[PDB]
Amino acid sequence: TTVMKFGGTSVGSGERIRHVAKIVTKRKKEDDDVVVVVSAMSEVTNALVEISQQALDVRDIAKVGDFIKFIREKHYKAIEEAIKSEEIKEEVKKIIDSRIEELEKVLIGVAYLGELTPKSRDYILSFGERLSSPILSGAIRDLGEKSIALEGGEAGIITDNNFGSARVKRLEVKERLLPLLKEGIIPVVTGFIGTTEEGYITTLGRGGSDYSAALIGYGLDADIIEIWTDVSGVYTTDPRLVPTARRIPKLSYIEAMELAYFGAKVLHPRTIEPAMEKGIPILVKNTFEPESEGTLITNDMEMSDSIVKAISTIKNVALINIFGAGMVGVSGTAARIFKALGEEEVNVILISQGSSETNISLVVSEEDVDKALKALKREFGDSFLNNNLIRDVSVDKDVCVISVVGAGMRGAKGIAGKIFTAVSESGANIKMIAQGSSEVNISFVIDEKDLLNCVRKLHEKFIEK
Ligand SMILES: N[C@@H](CC(=O)O)C(=O)O
Repeated sequence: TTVMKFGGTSVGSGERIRHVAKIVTKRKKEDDDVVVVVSAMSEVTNALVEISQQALDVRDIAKVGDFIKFIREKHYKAIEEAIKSEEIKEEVKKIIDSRIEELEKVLIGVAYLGELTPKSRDYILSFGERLSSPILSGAIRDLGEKSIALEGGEAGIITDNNFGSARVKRLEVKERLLPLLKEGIIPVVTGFIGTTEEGYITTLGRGGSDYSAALIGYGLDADIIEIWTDVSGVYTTDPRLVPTARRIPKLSYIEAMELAYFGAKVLHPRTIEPAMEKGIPILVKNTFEPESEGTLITNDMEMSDSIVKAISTIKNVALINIFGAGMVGVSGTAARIFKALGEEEVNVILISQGSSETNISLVVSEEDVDKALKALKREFGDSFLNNNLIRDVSVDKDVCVISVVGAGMRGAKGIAGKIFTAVSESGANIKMIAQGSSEVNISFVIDEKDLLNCVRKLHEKFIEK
């Protein structure tokens, strides 16, 4: 049972949709049980986000109608260029028209009453996948293979009520998909969306189609979950920084998870978790170079003699230093810190706390600084004679995080020392270090201006060897 997922850019145009349809058709020769998961065409979701906001504010029925023609034509052309049989094209066009009719009504709605509930947001956003899936399923039928398009809910992904960033409540993938697969039908499931227990359309957060693939792979006890993207697997680092970056052939579930940082574009660990749990191999493949071997993610670790496997970076960040003697020992300060931050929906990327307990260092994203400062002065006040426990809160802007990653780091005596000497030699100063006890990830913080020289140095010393 192969689960094949395709991103916005993989299905970014009619031509590209047919191309993935071929990829899928070819795989149905090998594995007889294939489920595809598809994302909205590229930039569609972004357009749906923007139009959502621009319907709430500046209510303009005509501006909506213009967007509707844009979405209509992009998809009409997608059908025209992806499917050859006029009979299929007719039937898929009918589905698309039904959807746009709906999308239009809701968008007029949010404009008319000037309200955009998270429920409504989720419904609007979902139209992306609900537009691409019938096209791909049509193309798969055009290539002479049985296929129907399904929604996340219909496929058995039942979620909580947390609109926009919903988590799975329970799975019914087997009940919903096995019957289809029995008739040799290739269901193309809309990634990114789910249904709530009561039936309302839900979204799983941006990049959610990857997660959908993982859950379906999970429910079906799949042999493999194939992520089809626009790069040849996972690279040792971002090629925009180091052009000599190379494809990583094998990756452990844990190594994969540590490469995942909050924001990217990487496969969030949430996606790895189900595969890790059942030991279902993940294969990251390049849609635009389908013969590349890509990246296999498996439990069959082994000890491939190399220590450092990859280098990750995060550039949009800020470093917050929280301090006061007031804070050492059995004080709820730590609990209170992350409470105030939890309230403010402010993500914490790094935490370091040295032996004195007089200090906690955090890295958050640039845009969350004021939100965090305001959250802290809420929980506190910012002298010792006043109740207040925190004495001084410091902010450090224009920084980055670097992570050095590899299972081979575990026993590796001297690796920390070698890493940081290299950092020094590249001209960067090490502002904060965080190495968890798994020893797989050494994360550290430097000025953003030094990011490029540092990665290039680290890459040369530990990857290029
Ligand atoms: N519609 C989804 C596509 C994806 O997850 O790749 C999104 O914009 O996040």
